[PDB]
Amino acid sequence: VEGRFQLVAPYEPQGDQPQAIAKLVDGLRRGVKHQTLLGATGTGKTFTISNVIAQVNKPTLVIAHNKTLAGQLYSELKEFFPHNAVEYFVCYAKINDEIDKLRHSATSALFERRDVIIVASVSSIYGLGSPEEYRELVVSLRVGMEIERNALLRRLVDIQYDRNDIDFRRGTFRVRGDVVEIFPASRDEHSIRVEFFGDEIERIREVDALTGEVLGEREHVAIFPASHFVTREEKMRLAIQNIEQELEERLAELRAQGKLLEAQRLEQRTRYDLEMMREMSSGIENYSRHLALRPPGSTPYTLLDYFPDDFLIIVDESHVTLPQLRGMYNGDRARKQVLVDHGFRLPSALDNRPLTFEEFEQKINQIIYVSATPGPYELEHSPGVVEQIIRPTGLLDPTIDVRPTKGQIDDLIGEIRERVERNERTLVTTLTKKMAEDLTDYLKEAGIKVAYLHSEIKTLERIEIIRDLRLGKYDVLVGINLLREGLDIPEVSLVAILDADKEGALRSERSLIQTIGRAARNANGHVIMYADTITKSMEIAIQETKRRRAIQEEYNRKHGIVPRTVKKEIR
DNA sequence: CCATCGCGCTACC
DNA sequence: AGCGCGATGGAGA
Ligand SMILES: [Cl-]
Ligand SMILES: [Cl-]
Repeated sequence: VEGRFQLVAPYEPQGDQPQAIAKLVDGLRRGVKHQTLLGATGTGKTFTISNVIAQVNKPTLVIAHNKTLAGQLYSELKEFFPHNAVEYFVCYAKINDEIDKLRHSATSALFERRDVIIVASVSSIYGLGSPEEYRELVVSLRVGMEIERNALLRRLVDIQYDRNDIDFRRGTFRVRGDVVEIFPASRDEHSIRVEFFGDEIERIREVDALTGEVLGEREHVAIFPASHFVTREEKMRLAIQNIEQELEERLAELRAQGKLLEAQRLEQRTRYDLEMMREMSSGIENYSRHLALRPPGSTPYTLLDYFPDDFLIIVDESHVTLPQLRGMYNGDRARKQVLVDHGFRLPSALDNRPLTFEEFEQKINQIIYVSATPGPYELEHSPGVVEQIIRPTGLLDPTIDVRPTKGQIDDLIGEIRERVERNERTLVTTLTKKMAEDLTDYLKEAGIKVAYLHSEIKTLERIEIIRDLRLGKYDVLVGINLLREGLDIPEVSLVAILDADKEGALRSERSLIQTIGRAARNANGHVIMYADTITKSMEIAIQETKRRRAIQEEYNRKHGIVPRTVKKEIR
């Protein structure tokens, strides 16, 4: 590889992926800042993007709008680039430990090699100190280097590695006479064995700690700090002093106001935190601004800042991701402020925050937004769109009937019964938790095996219910707004949309396309809208569905593609 | 106004 | 593992 991406896949680009790839790549090479990939559900957008990443060879940040999508994209990208550094940067016993490790693998990789793709959630790009410091404080070790064992040990301690001769673990180092064995914070199962002859480095080896294999000799190795908030001792002392002076003034302020409970609470928690500013703390991010000695109101350091300046950003499901990004500042600021009011945190804790949307914009080099339904921001900043409509599988956008509200529930049930005999599944979407609840009984009353999906349901149980649906424990799934982007269930032939004309965010153009899209994974995919009116949003959804289907049907007969329902392994 | 998300605190265990 | 709190998309009083 040598710092270049190698896209590995069992197939090549198909349908209209080639032109999509070509346009985006061209756009990047001409210095176009914002671009948008208008890719229909099931056109392999991640593969399209991977080809794009592979050709331009920039360090890439992939931003998902939740952990589930981040996880999937991470595992997909790992398969696509098995010889490159695909990393995973999400927020927070051993599950916590694994996340800390993966975060460290991600940041250190940005300073080890160019061929790096990091998948992060939009909420998880924080919790970091200066990248300049992170790099500057590396312990760089070379063979031949004049250095004492005890001095190397001291330098490792200063960057937060613990001596631990008994345990064999991440973020520690072992000592046996002349051999020091370092486990980087970024590795669970790999260590660096450093061998001294007198006060000189005779040999450096990479070791597989699980298998015990010695993997090779190194002339040079780089050990990165075991925390992202490490600073030099002088800077650290001054941080401590600033924190102490701030605490004094706020404690006096709170007491002057007769908020003695709050003052007590603040003093107690802060002192406790300061206790471990000698010993090792948790929640240290709250002091980030003082630790960096930076001005009040300063933009925080983020994952974006660890990337080089010529990096690439991919925003997955951009229409949801960007508004989530936009609203985080005000949301976080308001929660933190009440914590400051009740004396849980110092006022400087407000500087431990997400970026404003404007700050995010300042940090962009080049960006590609990815959505089947791009938001207005994406369209306004991108010069038109790179459209991608033809599926390598041949599958077509579904057919749509509009049917009236009268006896709709009886109509739906009969329609569903036909699917069960065809061994096919159905998805239904109502407006409210109430109606969904009623409807799910109606169906249980009529003997239909059905499950109900709503916000109260939890990740692990959601997963279970999707799985059971695919397995055939259920034939129908009912929900409100969770039968949407991300949902990939090829056994679904029917998507029912109740109150399809009852306008709002739930029945917007954008939402209709997304919900319709759940029918685009089956060769017999069909959508029924239960409405007495054809609304404008409805009008546009149906027309766009029709337009795509027509183009795809022509394409399919020009090239002799047979729409095949993608068999997808059940996990 | 509704469904849904994610975040720290507290009342739990 | 559960509270209250403010986000969000888009029409509504
Ligand atoms: Cl010793
Ligand atoms: Cl534009």
